[PDB]
Amino acid sequence: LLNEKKKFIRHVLSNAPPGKVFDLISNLKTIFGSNAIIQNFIEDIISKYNEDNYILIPFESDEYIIICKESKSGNLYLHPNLKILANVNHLKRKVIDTTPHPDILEKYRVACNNKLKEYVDIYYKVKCASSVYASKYNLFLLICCDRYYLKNFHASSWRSSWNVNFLEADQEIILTGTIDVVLTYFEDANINFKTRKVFEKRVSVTNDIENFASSILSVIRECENDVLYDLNHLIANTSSDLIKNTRKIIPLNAH
Amino acid sequence: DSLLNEKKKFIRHVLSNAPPGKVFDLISNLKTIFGSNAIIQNFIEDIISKYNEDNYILIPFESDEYIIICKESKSGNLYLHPNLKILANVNHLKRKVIDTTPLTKLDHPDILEKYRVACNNKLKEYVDIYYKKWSDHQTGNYPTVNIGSKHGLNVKCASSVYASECENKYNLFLLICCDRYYLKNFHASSWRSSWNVNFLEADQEIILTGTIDVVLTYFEDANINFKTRKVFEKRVSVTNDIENFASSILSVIRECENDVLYDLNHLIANTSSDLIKNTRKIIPL
Ligand SMILES: [Br-]
Ligand SMILES: [Br-]
Ligand SMILES: [Br-]
Ligand SMILES: [Br-]
Ligand SMILES: [Br-]
Ligand SMILES: [Br-]
Ligand SMILES: [Br-]
Ligand SMILES: [Br-]
Ligand SMILES: [Br-]
Ligand SMILES: [Br-]
Ligand SMILES: [Br-]
Ligand SMILES: [Br-]
Ligand SMILES: [Br-]
Ligand SMILES: [Br-]
Ligand SMILES: [Br-]
Ligand SMILES: [Br-]
Ligand SMILES: [Br-]
Ligand SMILES: [Br-]
Ligand SMILES: [Br-]
Ligand SMILES: [Br-]
Ligand SMILES: [Br-]
Ligand SMILES: [Br-]
Ligand SMILES: [Br-]
Ligand SMILES: [Br-]
Ligand SMILES: [Br-]
Repeated sequence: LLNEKKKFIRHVLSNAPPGKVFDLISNLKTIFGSNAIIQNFIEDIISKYNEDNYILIPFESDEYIIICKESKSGNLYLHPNLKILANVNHLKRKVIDTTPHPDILEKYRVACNNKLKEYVDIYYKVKCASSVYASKYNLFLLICCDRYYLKNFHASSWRSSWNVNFLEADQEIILTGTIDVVLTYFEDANINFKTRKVFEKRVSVTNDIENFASSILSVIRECENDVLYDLNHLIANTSSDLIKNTRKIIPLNAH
Repeated sequence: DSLLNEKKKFIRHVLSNAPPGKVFDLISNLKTIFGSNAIIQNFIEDIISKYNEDNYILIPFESDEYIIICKESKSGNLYLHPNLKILANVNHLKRKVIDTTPLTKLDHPDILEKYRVACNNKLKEYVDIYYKKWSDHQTGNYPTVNIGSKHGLNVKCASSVYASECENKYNLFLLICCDRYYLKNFHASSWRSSWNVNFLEADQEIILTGTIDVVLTYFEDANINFKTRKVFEKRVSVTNDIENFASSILSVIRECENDVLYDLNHLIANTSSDLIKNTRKIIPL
């Protein structure tokens, strides 16, 4: 019976629109606070969702932690610009503690980071994070942006994830990307959808560190204007079907 | 206790935010979890009855009749059907009639009832003349045969007029309802058109206030809750002739419903660039 309480908590999270998810969980623990069996079930479920979806967790003023597979370290999460691993609570979405590998990779990682921030800063400027992660050996660039119409009403989530792995170390590179976008209508929060665009582009670079970053950042800017074009024709298409189905509601014969 | 109030806050929040088409499923899941608790069974019943009243829900009555649930029909804990002269006891979770208490009929109706009867007849005629019938919900230029079981619409329509008397001032509430179903039981839309006039017999001018609510609730196989509303407030010239009074009110309703048709037929999709961030993806010209 206590087992049946678990399956429906999942269903509660399944279809709910994104802007509303935070609220419900907050109360779900308070609802089931004495049941440690479903409390551990909840801690498990939220960490996955939060990791699956690149949740932004704010730290101090003007920083963000990105919760995902790629930043996970043990059960903590890496912020590469600072040299810090963070312990977080997934339910509340806040940081609760902080405790701080080729030498050359780091400065390729950095240069991508700095031109990444410059790009987001001019054109994205609402929650907006950008970070570059480095790891048989590739670099990961990431822009996250959550827009709200007002207060807590979700307008969009933009997740743009880019990985490049090097055999040809200095002359030609492979850059793969995924842009995941979630949008909810202000007119109706039950009208919402997710779309995903994949890219696999080859880029020319030199032994120059920053041209390596600038060339990659030139590709992202263009791939992102591309997805955007697709999206604005998907919105208008949907909006237009909404109008068409709404006019079918009029019960009068149509003159 | 503290939890009882937090369980309520949660039940309220989920039923508040749920689109109409998920409410029933949502309630059922709430009962399995909290079903032994008669306080929250009753809390849920209260919340749903008010919800039902807020949405001019239709409950089928006998063959081909409907009770309409809303403030204006409320009588005690019952609901009036003004033409049959029946108070209906309803189950709000089940959306069914569970008892009826007939009113004693009057050999002679007083004058208010004569206004109500006249407004009732013109309201029904109006729907008859101007609302789509079966061949008009057809997806064709012309009325043809509907092909296959699944293909087609089920449409449920109801209208009613209610009368009350507040300190010798009269009041009439006129109401039209249509609900469209895809397949047979997927609720697609509601149309709710509601009209009040508060007036004296001697008045030659009345104020007719109205509200027209259009809600799309099925869209690309999802339950949604896309609402459009237009409110109206019209001065109408009338006389002591009761039937002409009904015709004048009905002429304004005819025009206001035409005005919404025009509005809906001139909505377009916004093609601004900031669409993702744009509060208005649907706009008029
Ligand atoms: Br939202
Ligand atoms: Br950042
Ligand atoms: Br954006
Ligand atoms: Br909404
Ligand atoms: Br209709
Ligand atoms: Br409450
Ligand atoms: Br309970
Ligand atoms: Br019955
Ligand atoms: Br009556
Ligand atoms: Br009636
Ligand atoms: Br029941
Ligand atoms: Br009866
Ligand atoms: Br009577
Ligand atoms: Br008449
Ligand atoms: Br009826
Ligand atoms: Br009718
Ligand atoms: Br549809
Ligand atoms: Br759905
Ligand atoms: Br309004
Ligand atoms: Br008006
Ligand atoms: Br108007
Ligand atoms: Br007169
Ligand atoms: Br008369
Ligand atoms: Br008019
Ligand atoms: Br028109």
